[PDB]
Amino acid sequence: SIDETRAHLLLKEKMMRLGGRLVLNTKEELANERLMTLKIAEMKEAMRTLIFPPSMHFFQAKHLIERSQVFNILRMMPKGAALHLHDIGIVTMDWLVRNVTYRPHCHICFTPRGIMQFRFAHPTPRPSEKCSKWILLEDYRKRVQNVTEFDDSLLRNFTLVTQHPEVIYTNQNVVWSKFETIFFTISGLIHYAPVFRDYVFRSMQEFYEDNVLYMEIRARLLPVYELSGEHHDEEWSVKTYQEVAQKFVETHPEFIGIKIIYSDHRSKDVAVIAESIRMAMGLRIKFPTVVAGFDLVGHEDTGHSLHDYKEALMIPAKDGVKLPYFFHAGETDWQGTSIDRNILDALMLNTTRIGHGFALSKHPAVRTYSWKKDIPIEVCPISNQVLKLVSDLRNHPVATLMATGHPMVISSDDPAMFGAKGLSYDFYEVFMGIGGMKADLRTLKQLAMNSIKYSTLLESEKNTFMEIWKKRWDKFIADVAT
Amino acid sequence: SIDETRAHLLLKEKMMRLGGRLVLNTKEELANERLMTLKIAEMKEAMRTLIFPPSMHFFQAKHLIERSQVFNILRMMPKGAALHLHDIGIVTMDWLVRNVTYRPHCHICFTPRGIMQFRFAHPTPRPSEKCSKWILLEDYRKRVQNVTEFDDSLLRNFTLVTQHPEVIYTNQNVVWSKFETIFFTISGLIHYAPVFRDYVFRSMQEFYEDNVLYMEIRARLLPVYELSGEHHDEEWSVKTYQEVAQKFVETHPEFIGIKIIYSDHRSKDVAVIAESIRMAMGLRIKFPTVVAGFDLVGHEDTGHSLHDYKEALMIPAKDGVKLPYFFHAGETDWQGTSIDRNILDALMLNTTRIGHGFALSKHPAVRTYSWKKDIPIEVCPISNQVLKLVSDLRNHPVATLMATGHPMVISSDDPAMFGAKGLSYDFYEVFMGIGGMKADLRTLKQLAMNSIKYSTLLESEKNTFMEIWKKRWDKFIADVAT
Ligand SMILES: *[C@@H]1O[C@H](CO)[C@@H](O)[C@H](O)[C@H]1NC(C)=O
Ligand SMILES: *[C@@H]1O[C@H](CO)[C@@H](O)[C@H](O)[C@H]1NC(C)=O
Ligand SMILES: *[C@@H]1O[C@H](CO)[C@@H](O)[C@H](O)[C@H]1NC(C)=O
Ligand SMILES: *[C@@H]1O[C@H](CO)[C@@H](O)[C@H](O)[C@H]1NC(C)=O
Ligand SMILES: *[C@@H]1O[C@H](CO)[C@@H](O)[C@H](O)[C@H]1NC(C)=O
Ligand SMILES: *[C@H]1O[C@H](CO)[C@@H](O)[C@H](O)[C@H]1NC(C)=O
Ligand SMILES: [Zn+2]
Ligand SMILES: [Zn+2]
Repeated sequence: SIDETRAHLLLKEKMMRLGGRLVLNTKEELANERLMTLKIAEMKEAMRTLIFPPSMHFFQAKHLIERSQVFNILRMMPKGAALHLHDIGIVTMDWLVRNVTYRPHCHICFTPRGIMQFRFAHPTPRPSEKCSKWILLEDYRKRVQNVTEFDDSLLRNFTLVTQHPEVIYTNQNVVWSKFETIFFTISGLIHYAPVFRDYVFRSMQEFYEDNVLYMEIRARLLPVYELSGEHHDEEWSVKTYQEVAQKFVETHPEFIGIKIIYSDHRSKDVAVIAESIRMAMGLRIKFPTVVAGFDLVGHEDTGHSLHDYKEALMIPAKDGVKLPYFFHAGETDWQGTSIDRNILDALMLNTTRIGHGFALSKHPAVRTYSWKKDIPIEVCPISNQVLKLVSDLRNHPVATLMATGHPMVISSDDPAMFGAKGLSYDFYEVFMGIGGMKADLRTLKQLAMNSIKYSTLLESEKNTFMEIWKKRWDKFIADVAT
Repeated sequence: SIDETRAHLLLKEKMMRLGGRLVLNTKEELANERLMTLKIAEMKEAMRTLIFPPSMHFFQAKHLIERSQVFNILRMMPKGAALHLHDIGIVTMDWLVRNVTYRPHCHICFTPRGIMQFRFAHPTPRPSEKCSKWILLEDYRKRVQNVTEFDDSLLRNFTLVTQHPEVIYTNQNVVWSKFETIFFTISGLIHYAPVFRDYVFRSMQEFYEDNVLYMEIRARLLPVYELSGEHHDEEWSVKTYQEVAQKFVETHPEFIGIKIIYSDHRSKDVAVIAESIRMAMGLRIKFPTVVAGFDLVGHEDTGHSLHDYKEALMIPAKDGVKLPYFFHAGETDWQGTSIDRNILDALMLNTTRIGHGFALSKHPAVRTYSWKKDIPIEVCPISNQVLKLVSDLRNHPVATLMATGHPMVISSDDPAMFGAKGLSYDFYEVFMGIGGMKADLRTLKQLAMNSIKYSTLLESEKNTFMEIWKKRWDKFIADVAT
């Protein structure tokens, strides 16, 4: 009878963890048995040596994750949708260097502070205040002793990846300062119109290859420029995303496409943000099928709170309009402060999803409210480790939320800046590190289905997506089972 | 109405966090205002610079914590009782060096592998297999060219404290190896009878000075020895603890005293532990007023599970007797394994308190069960940081438990090994790091009161303890408010 009490507590936990109540068919039971055999063996070996990739910094863990048989299976898994991604962090940086900086008219410069920047131009742009002289990359490479090393030095400027990140990034402000500097550096490359088109297309190629069929992207929609010196506007960029995504779907018929969440930086004044909000409303009118809504991005600890922006964020409501929100909220180690209260405020503003919600488990009333309104968190484990929110992912606060089956989706945020690609590395971190040893095929299946459920697609489009994914899921299962 | 919802959610979180329903009188309201003002000021500054002691390693944080005005108030607070302590980690190591190692008849020696060892003896003992030459400290001392340097060498060998603990202790097995080696090395100093008596007395002096009035100690009851080489038994050490505590209470009449939880090491075979369990039952008959029960200690990740010991641990029930248990359980980063299942098994064995329960928040059925049977966890935050379970204490899993007011007590475990003293450093980590910015005077008062409630004292003794504590509390409140 105590023996029965113990059995009951274990079964209750089995049923309440994420995916616990899902029914597997006989072929799925076999796939589960095989995947769990490999997962348990990897875990046993990690317990012996303490070489456990989720407990190490991703920069040093990556090469080990790539050798994991569990990682190999996760790679093959149709993961559904990537719902939390930013515009310029979703394409492997190698291609920016090896392909893009080798294109005609590419110039490089270094600021007074010494920050690398790029510009496509003809003729050579004239010295400005941010650039003493621009140098044609073709000319520069004629003058360097070892081109291979020069190119690699460019690649090092384009990602946070480093040996000894504990020495290099001593605190969260330093890592954010480096992060932001990267966006500044690569921006002149990506926002040149022919590169912009090629970039958007390649990001779809990379996710498709990783068995991801739908992307929603937080996009700043900064001006895209031509050689002629002309700059385009926000509407042009949204049209271009739609056009490139339509082109990709033509040759990739199971790919669903992309939607855009227009975003602006949370360092900005409330009047400026009010203008972004009006722009968001207008963009929703012009492209109801492409623009999902609005979000505020940037370093959450040091920028403005959602409360600070109350008057701007209430505009759509004061005008009788629904503007969907996807707020980044609670991406912080602090508790009981104005920063983690952003989660409550995002919910009061009827957010559709919460970006990160890392602080959520410390707020049990907010957690309940979120659970009751079925508003998921978007969890990006690698991002949280790299930007120093938690050191060992076995301590990630989402573990507690996985154990009670809270609504969530997994995504990768800015994988290219961390040396990741698509969604698979992030799925490995959740499946192996955050969900513990008893996370199983039902966990994975639930996370994949959730990413379809919590997308902003029409219900009729979700049904179609679900049908496409179920067939991909069946082929995956067959492969793993045999 | 949306404004009202927001207010309700915050009020609910206010009422359900630990201590949230406690009613403060007007003098306590004033004390809380002053304490929270200083706490908010310290946190605001930490947020500006990111120099935040709970987020840093305690070895590097301590000098800043000692400068904190909040720490100064906590040192003054009557904290009630220390309920999770080990026998040889509770006296500042400085005294073991400056005082004990200068006592007549103290020898030092080195094992074949080079591990330092001590023995008090007269005359000098013969060379043995574990020691090839015992050398008197007085002899050894003049031979060195700087005796102040040799002394400091000893002090550095008696604690884990170091610069660059990330470099020195690269994993949990390494820190545990050094940890246990310290216990081996100091053991010969402390188990000589006159020192053993003096050690126990000084441990009470240190906690008393820190405004702690009662202690329960996990004690291995290792043989205590005389100059002649004679060894005493378990019964003798229990009688000695009772006698020394009685002596202390005689001149410190507000001090409640001590009790002993007999413990044995979890690396041992099940039959050997069955012998310890019979010993525990016998000690309980002989000393029902002094011996509270039994616990299993040692590195939990690498030793036997409670399940493995089921046969031994059921002996009292099979013999018709209640042996109270106080199990260390779930002191681990792993999840879904046999290690974190120790919490469930502790509870199935009717444990009175859980040591650590670090993994508890990841087990919601187990968490509910322990809440329903009112079984508390004993939280030792500095221990968990130093032994590498979590790097930033803002991420400590007990934060989630504090937010729902889960039953718990704070203790210090082995403060001497970490460079701590008494209970105040652990109370600072809980109040500033784990409980967040909103933890307040009610948080502190509840935890102090909890440590009386969850002690093993008779209800009539808890009543008397509460009366003594309340007088010290009122004086503390008057000081802080003025
Ligand atoms: C970035 O590139 C510059 C130019 O070659 C080089 O000086 C520097 O080492 C690179 N930065 C990093 C962090 O590798
Ligand atoms: C660069 O990439 C584009 C497609 O984005 C394509 O024109 C070409 O294959 C690449 N160039 C080279 C030299 O590989
Ligand atoms: C959220 O929904 C409520 C109920 O319809 C409404 O009163 C409020 O205006 C909405 N808020 C926003 C910011 O859209
Ligand atoms: C104490 O000295 C030993 C043996 O020389 C050394 O290896 C060990 O790391 C030291 N332990 C400490 C400083 O805790
Ligand atoms: C715990 O209590 C139950 C029910 O009274 C009893 O059956 C069991 O033997 C007890 N276990 C121990 C270890 O005392
Ligand atoms: C240290 O040892 C005891 C305390 O246990 C004390 O009575 C004695 O005075 C001290 N010895 C010295 C040399 O200060
Ligand atoms: Zn993001
Ligand atoms: Zn302990």
